[PDB]
Amino acid sequence: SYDSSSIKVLKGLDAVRKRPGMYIGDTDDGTGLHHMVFEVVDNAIDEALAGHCKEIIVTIHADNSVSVQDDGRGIPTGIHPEEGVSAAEVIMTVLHAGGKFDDNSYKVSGGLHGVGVSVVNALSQKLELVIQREGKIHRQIYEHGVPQAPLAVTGETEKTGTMVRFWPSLETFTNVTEFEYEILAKRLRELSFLNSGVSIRLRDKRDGKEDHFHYEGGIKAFVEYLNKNKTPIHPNIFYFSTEKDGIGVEVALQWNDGFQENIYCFTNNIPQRDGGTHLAGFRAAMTRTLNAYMDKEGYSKREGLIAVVSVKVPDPKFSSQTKDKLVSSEVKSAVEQQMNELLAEYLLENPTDAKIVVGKIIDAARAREAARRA
Amino acid sequence: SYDSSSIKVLKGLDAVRKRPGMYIGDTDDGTGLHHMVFEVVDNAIDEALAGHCKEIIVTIHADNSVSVQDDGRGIPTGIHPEEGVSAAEVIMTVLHAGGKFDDNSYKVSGGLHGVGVSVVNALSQKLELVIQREGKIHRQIYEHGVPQAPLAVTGETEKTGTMVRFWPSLETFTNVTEFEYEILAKRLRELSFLNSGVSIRLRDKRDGKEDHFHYEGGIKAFVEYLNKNKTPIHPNIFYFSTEKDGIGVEVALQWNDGFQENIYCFTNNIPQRDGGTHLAGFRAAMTRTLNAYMDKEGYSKREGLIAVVSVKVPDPKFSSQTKDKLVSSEVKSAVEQQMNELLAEYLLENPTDAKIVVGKIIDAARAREAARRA
Ligand SMILES: Nc1ncnc2c1ncn2[C@@H]1O[C@H](COP(=O)(O)OP(=O)(O)O)[C@@H](O)[C@H]1O
Ligand SMILES: Nc1ncnc2c1ncn2[C@@H]1O[C@H](COP(=O)(O)OP(=O)(O)O)[C@@H](O)[C@H]1O
Ligand code: BEF
Ligand code: BEF
Ligand SMILES: [Mg+2]
Ligand SMILES: [Mg+2]
Repeated sequence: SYDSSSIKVLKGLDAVRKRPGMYIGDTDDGTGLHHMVFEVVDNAIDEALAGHCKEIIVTIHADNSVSVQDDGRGIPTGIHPEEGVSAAEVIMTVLHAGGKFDDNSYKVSGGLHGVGVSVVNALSQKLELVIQREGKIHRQIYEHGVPQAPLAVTGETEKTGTMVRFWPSLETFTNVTEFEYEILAKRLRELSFLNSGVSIRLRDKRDGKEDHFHYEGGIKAFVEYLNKNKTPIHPNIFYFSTEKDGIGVEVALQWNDGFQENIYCFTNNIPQRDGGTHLAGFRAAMTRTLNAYMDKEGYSKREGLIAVVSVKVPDPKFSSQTKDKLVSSEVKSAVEQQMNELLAEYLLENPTDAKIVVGKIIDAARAREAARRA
Repeated sequence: SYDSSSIKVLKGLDAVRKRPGMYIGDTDDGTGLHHMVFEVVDNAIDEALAGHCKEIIVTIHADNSVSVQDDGRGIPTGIHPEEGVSAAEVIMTVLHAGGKFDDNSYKVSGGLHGVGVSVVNALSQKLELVIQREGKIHRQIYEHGVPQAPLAVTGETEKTGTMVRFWPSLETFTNVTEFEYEILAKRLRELSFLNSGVSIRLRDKRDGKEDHFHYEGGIKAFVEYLNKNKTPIHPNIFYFSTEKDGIGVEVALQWNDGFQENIYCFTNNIPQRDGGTHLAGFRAAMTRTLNAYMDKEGYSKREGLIAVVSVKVPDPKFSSQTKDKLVSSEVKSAVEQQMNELLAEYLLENPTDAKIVVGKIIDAARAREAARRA
């Protein structure tokens, strides 16, 4: 009734179809459905991080599919030894297969699990792959993760690029089956701030609607754009970009007169909705740097803050498969030391801003303490 | 400089060692280190869910290892066809391999990915496996996930059981390398409330300290125990257990005079720190049932609530690999319909409690509205 016959092994992409939650996320509320695009976008953005991709075009087609065109190096096409098929297919049909397991192809990348586009192939009733590399145009087609034919040359070109178009399987995603412009747009807008000098085009063929994102101001202008609708209470955005002890740290921030706290963290451009070591360094330096400034300015002894903290780390570790929280320990200490040094400078060189920020922080403690009215 | 040679495939458990974050979680803060135990405990608890395990003993050894003994059916020992080795080894060395992919061995289980104890084997410098099944005692030993010898009979017994002891690899976990009594204890305490009639023993061989958890009152008494230190403002805990349309729903709750909101959700006994469809049904029924009761009692038109919502579902879907959030859509609607029917009854049959709970909820809106003092 329960023995060795009871124990089944899932091969290839079957485990992804069997358990999409593990790999793509919520298959019902639209978040996994949109994450199918992002997985593909992130692989492009990774070509960009490495200096090989300056244009990305994401297209929402009229048949419910979505495509992502990059002018990167193109997924490798030659025969994989060991696996005995094109390298391109190995990456589409094998889990834990890729070139971000070391640092030889992307010094730094979002990807690291060797799975993402594998997942997309598996949860897609159809996938189309068009590779421009080594002078040749190569192409292949899959259905529910199955190659209907080996990868084949179908022309000649000088261009370099990868194009992936997928039609999600409805045998997996439910309720939210249609792609939403604004969800894709918000993430690509943010990508353009994180990737200066890369053109990111968003096309919707359902209604002719279009976007071209290519802001220049980097995460500085990201901050401005986030304070676009609240009122910044001080004119000088704190900003820096450093790269020390193998870690890239880049921070921008600026306070408005509202009451929210919005600190957007990123590791190799992937968002951490739940923070992690980089957030924690950010807060420890904020609090230490601030309190010294008060002590010095003779004061005795969060709200309105918008900030972007973006780090570049060679081999990050997350807490989970969603990359929602960064754990690489050495990153707390890197953001800490850097903020402490430069925020401290910032306050000296901008004493007018300083006093205003601290004046807001004081004002808020005064408000709550004026509910000693019991 | 970047071609087919650039694309590496990780085989067996190497991908777990390479990316533990994906599979075990934070390797630095102790949470993944403790999750190594829980993975093993959950597999035992699963034997219990199926009616085959009435005792679990978890032992913290003096050499930094931990063991988990169950009187379940024992992991299968016979040769696996296809894989050509004992079924036991397949489960220890293969990803996406197990018997919770269908419903033939566990109608309902925490496990579903076919990975957990595989992960533990991989992140353990040593593992020991002792299986009591089919009259024979079987045993095997691994090192960094590698079987030092096939699985072997080493005695005869009538007993049935599985014993796993592991010594975490320090080449993976950092900072927090030592097991903490209280973390294991808190989860096993809770397990005993969720699993009535199962004895769960916790042993620490570092200091002779011991616990035996075997509460009888089920999730009802779980609630009492959570209100043990705050003041319950009403004597009758709302409770029910139903199983309808293939879904088990069990809820207990009770309000105290504090201001926190603590609603503990579970699916096949796994915690959802971030809620999901079961939480959402719980809140929608709470609010609908409450508002009808006010309307009826002539009132015009969260805080202090402690509740446990535990569901039993055959094939759950989570949003992520951590099982932190449940997405199985049909579960919103099941908890909704059941709460609505029975909470409504509860308020009728206990009008004294009713008025008190609603009186607290009114009191809180009165307090905040008395900060119209601007
Ligand atoms: N647009 C692209 N251009 C070049 N290489 C790509 C592209 N997309 C995917 N790849 C290759 O495929 C590999 C595996 O892809 P994926 O499964 O998404 O996982 P990962 O990015 O986790 O390694 C990548 O590491 C990269 O080497
Ligand atoms: N204590 C146990 N008793 C009986 N069977 C077990 C035990 N632990 C593990 N197993 C078997 O091993 C399988 C795979 O284990 P695991 O890798 O933890 O994944 P899962 O529980 O996700 O299937 C289980 O599904 C179950 O069939
Ligand atoms: F994109 Be990989 F799976 F990190
Ligand atoms: F325990 Be299994 F990996 F869900
Ligand atoms: Mg990727
Ligand atoms: Mg398991």
